[PDB]
Amino acid sequence: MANKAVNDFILAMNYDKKKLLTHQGESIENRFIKEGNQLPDEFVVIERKKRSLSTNTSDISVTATNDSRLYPGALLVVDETLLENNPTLLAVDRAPMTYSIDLPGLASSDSFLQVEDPSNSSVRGAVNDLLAKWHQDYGQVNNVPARMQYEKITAHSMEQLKVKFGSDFEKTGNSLDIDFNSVHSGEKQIQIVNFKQIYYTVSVDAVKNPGDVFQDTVTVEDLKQRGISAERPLVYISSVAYGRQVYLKLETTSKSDEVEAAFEALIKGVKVAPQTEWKQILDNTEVKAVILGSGARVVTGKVDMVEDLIQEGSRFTADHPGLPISYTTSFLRDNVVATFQNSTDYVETKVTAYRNGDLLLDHSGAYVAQYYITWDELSYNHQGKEVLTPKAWDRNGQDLTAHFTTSIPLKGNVRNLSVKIREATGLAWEWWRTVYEKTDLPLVRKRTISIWGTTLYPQVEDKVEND
Repeated sequence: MANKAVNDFILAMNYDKKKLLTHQGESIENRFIKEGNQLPDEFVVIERKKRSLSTNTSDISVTATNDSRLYPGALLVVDETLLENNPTLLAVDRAPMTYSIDLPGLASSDSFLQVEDPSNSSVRGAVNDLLAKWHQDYGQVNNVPARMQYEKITAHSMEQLKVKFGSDFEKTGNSLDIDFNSVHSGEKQIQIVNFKQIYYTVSVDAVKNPGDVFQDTVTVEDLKQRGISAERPLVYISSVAYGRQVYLKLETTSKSDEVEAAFEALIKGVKVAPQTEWKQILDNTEVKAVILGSGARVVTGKVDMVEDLIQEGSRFTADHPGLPISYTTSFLRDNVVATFQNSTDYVETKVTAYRNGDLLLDHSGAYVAQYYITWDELSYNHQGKEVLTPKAWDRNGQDLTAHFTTSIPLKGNVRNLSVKIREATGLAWEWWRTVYEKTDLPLVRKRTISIWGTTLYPQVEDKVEND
């Protein structure tokens, strides 16, 4: 009857593949800015570059504790509200649907549910009954691990993070209290980590006919009621992943290039030994977190809190059905995956710190010695151009005897450090002999160049203490 018209009507729905779900964020064009600022202990080089991030994915992350709309097999509009992950459901009258669940220990036939009139309470009711039986049958006498998924990203802008984690991330992100300002100023580095623990997945298998999803009751072709066209078409929820998920902000004041490594070591089981750079970074890291799966909670504190956050809910048991943490949609017409294409431009701030240092000289040789020590001071002008300003030790070329000592302060902007040391041999037609000569000397924390011995046999030590 009218459903035979629905089959071919939906099959006649002509809509643009991959394009109707495409959205793009804010835009900006390539502009070079590179500055160098002398902080009292470090020279800091900040480099900003236009970057783009694009994602194309099937999974939609759930941020709402109470679903109301995100039950499996729900039909949602393909609309502005869908892209922004705040969908609008069209509810009138639904036909029965079969579902499947991937729990281990379930005999094949028992993995299938048959729901009469699909709704939130309906489907969740079925699933919860099934689970109640499964926890006693299998769950409490077996050790079943949840499936674990990590995603992570360095934070630069809220739009970037929206593209990464979903268009409805902003509320959660606001709860994480992300200091984008300090990332832009080069004073902080921030990583966002999404951790998902999947207990089970309720999925809908292939739909033979597009009409099978419907009874025959009311407004069958008249379903053009409110905006259901080849321009504003329908989707159904192909699957919903249930479990627990955590959004984790790791925010450090370190300017080090070992931040990501330390964060990675932290997320894993690795315990970090003291007096390490990792240990210092993690000491200076603030942790914020949003836990889901009676609602979403905001916890805060130090790095040690991460372990627990990750271990909790690792084994699926009763006392919690888990909440929908993800869902995946497929178009009515065919097996078509509904992939969401998002992209945005963002400003990437890169920071490089150059530790200040000291060059110490000790002369205890039985000879006249001369030093020739030169370097460049690095600056960036207002056009971001590299400028090198030549500098020299003020006692260059002067005759020095034992026991001479000095300390030469070298800020982090020092480049092209050259040290040459020679001694007067007292020999006719070989008046000078080079004791030491190096160029491009690394600006370590503490370098001590000592010379001793005699005119004939001068000796030298180049001692590096970079701690």
